[PDB]
Amino acid sequence: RTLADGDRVPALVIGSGYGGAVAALRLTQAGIPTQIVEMGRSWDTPGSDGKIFCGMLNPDKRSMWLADKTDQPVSNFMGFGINKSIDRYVGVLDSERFSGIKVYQGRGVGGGSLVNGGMAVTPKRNYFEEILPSVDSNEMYNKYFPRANTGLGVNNIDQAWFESTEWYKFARTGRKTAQRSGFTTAFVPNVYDFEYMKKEAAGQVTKSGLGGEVIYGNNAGKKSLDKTYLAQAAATGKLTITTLHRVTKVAPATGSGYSVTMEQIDEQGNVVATKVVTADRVFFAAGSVGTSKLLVSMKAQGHLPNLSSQVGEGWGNNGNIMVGRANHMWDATGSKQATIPTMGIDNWADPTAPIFAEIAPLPAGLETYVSLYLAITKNPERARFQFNSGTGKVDLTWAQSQNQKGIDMAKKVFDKINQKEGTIYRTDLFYYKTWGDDFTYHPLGGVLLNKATDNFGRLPEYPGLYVVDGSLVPGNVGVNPFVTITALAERNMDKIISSDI
Ligand SMILES: Cc1cc2nc3c(=O)[nH]c(=O)nc-3n(C[C@H](O)[C@H](O)[C@H](O)COP(=O)(O)OP(=O)(O)OC[C@H]3O[C@@H](n4cnc5c(N)ncnc54)[C@H](O)[C@@H]3O)c2cc1C
Ligand SMILES: C[C@]12CC[C@H](O)CC1=CC[C@@H]1[C@@H]2CC[C@]2(C)C(=O)CC[C@@H]12
Repeated sequence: RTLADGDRVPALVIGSGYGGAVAALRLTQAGIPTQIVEMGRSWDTPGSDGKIFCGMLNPDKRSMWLADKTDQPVSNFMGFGINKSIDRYVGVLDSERFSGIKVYQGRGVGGGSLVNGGMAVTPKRNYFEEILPSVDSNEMYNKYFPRANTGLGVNNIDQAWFESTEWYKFARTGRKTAQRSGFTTAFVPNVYDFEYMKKEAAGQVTKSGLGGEVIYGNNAGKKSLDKTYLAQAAATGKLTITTLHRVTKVAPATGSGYSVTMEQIDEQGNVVATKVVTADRVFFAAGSVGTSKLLVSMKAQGHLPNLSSQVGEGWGNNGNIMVGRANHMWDATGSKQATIPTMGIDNWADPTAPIFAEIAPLPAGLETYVSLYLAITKNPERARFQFNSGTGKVDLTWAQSQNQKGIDMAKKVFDKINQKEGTIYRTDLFYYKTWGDDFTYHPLGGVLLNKATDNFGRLPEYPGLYVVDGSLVPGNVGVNPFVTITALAERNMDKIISSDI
């Protein structure tokens, strides 16, 4: 059963996304009874319509975390994406507003794996060696990265099927125009079962990726963490998952261990109870934003006053920038679009315009002629979290203007394709904005490896406290982050379990 006030637990993992799922798997396999505390719900119970998740075409209360309206980056575009009113509910996608950026995050058992596009990319070794020089890259490349990819269930699309299917016409068009401008394109591996997708196209199985589902969950096909790491962790019989509990405070307990305060909420987000449990070891896996907010609050409120001054520093947005281009009539993108991106434009090696851009679907169900892109740029800008005395809240200092360096990098590539194709940008996808620069899907940093923590995620001032999630990464990895977070967690857990436990 779930955690009760007064309980004493060997290992408590806060959060159940990538870092938390790796921690839980490795701890329980080591034979350590482990409690995961997750603020969202378990997504294994059908809603009204008999399905677990809602699709993007007709979202309902299941879409958003405690909100009165849906929120998608593309709004009111040709019948698609219009924000509708919903009941407040513990829905799957949180659009967390800070002053200069909104951070999209998954909420529920599996964290971001529930809502993400499944793109599983291993960073370039050269860049990896440069941004994380304290990490033994041989171990990462010979062992931890492969371990992560295999554990996550990464697979590749059948390229012959890709070429023929109407569902990926948008990607073929995006590839064609990138290549005509001299840019390199690459297939991108994914945790979505591509064999299942072929059956979807054949009309043989329930459509998910071919049925307008992704950011509010996938009823089928996508290997979210509850199907991989967490299923394996639960299989040991040593895992307990406590859902609908938000951790609010961590402080040294008397005698040993740490007191963990949590708010139990009902499905409407009302706090129904407050509990305190004592844990010998605590693994922060609440995500780049969640972990940073917790540690910054704990330090500023005098609960963990000895934390490093580096706590809260070095947050980045993985240089996320979105943009859409108009194609001419002969470069249709298709009325049937898979929701799972499979193709990227890799220009990272170009020091003048270092970007990796995925060709994203805009599944509106009609021909829009739009090529949509999500670009990861090598934006050097960073921000920090800081506790605000007046409000009792943690603020993020990121300013929207800090995205300008990323836009300039992206522009260099997209302007070149626009010149070759004689096309213009769309300005109606995001308030007459061309560049989608006020949100990120990829928050990274805040509690940097070997800066705020030791070289393995330990908080040295408080033995037994560990950080295992995206807050460790220095703001940008040059590709979709989850494979990196998983592999880094794999590395750290290996050392912690072998050294500390
Ligand atoms: C819409 C979307 C699309 C994306 N697409 C891709 C993609 O295709 N490929 C890729 O590599 N990455 C992608 N990402 C990013 C990827 O999902 C994240 O990098 C990744 O999930 C971060 O892992 P994490 O373990 O750090 O934290 P998360 O996965 O964010 O998990 C944090 C967990 O902790 C829980 N939590 C938070 N605070 C508390 C608290 N105080 N108490 C209890 N529980 C708490 C949260 O509810 C959540 O379940 C995308 C993200 C989104 C949101
Ligand atoms: C690119 C991304 C977000 C990144 C994911 O990995 C894949 C993905 C699929 C559908 C896209 C979404 C961005 C926002 C979009 C464009 C919408 O608003 C509806 C469809 C959505």
